[PDB]
Amino acid sequence: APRSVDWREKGYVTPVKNQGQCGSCWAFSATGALEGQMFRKTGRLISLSEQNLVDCSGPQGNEGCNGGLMDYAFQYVQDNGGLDSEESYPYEATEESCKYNPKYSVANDAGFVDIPKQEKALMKAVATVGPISVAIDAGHESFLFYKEGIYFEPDCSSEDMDHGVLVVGYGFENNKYWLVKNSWGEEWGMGGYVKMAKDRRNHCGIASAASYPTV
Ligand SMILES: *C(=N)C1(NC(=O)[C@@H]2C[C@@H](S(=O)(=O)c3ccccc3Cl)CN2C(=O)C2(c3ccc(Cl)cc3)CC2)CC1
Repeated sequence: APRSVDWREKGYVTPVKNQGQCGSCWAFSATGALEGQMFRKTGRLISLSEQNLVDCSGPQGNEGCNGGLMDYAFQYVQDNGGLDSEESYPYEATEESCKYNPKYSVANDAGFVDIPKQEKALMKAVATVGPISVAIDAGHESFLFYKEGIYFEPDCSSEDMDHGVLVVGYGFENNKYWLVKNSWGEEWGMGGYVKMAKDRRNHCGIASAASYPTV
């Protein structure tokens, strides 16, 4: 694989979004991966609706603003036959009744792929597929306060994760990093991005539950 990748320079990635006061990280991670795969398939980047996922993917196992899984969101898109654009179905930061309208569906998938639990496997996926949804342990104030540089937290878990984000690339100086898009707005971190420690024993569990949709 290449020494470095940045899918933003290829047109795969929308600007940084803000989930606000709603536990919807999973939905932003999912739309980020689906934005990237839709662009791979069609050559058109269209911002996708997280609210659609929050309101409507309960049947697949998601819990709205209380949390959920990117894989459940990918399954919903399959089961549902589509997903509405961000423009058609704007973000409210609160759970509401489902208002999906197929007329405004701009994305679809035929399931998802769970990458095996190796950073080598995740690197190959990022290099070949596009942006990848990942689970990480973000339950440390060092993550909340992150501003710049390569993020390394001594107390991070490789096994227990609590935040879904999106890997959009990786790069180098040891001190290799994953280039991660977060959903906390552009004021957090490096314009809303964070560089996470790469090839340091699966730091923060970033290769523990990586996935993307089948498109
Ligand atoms: C987002 N604002 C919050 N975090 C979550 O919803 C996270 C997202 C995923 S995860 O990426 O942590 C993960 C963890 C383990 C295995 C796979 C994945 Cl994708 C799940 N989140 C959770 O907080 C948990 C969860 C799991 C399943 C459901 Cl339906 C709800 C919640 C607790 C694991 C809300 C802060």
